[PDB]
Amino acid sequence: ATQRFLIEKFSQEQIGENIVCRVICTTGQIPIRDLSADISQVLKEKRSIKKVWTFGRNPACDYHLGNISRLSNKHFQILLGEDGNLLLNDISTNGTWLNGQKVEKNSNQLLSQGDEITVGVGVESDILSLVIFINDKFKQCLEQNKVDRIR
Repeated sequence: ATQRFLIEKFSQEQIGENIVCRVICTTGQIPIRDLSADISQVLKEKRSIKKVWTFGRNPACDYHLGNISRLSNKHFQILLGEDGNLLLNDISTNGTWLNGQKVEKNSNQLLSQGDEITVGVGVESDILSLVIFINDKFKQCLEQNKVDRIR
């Protein structure tokens, strides 16, 4: 098996190519997505932030939620730039929640392992939650920060 085997890998894509963080909806509303950033860009970018994701009801947003009034076009945004760490920025009209605790809007917070962000607060049954999964593999590359394209 040569050609057929190649097809098998087609469906099963190895995750962890350049993934920064992963977003998983535990409330069962939005499909799981994976946030990623290129190493070269991270090493080259000597600024505070490098790549940031925007989440919300906006089809432009790096993350497409769905159709919840409690959520804004761009409910929340995630930025990556720290020394291997990640930053979560809330950008909702009503606010972004962390494990039941509401954080300061447009504020940067240190990412957490398997953390979770709650949004659409106002109604007990109208709140949506999201889980953040950090890629340990990515941290390894950033922690070492080695170059292999210098000439």
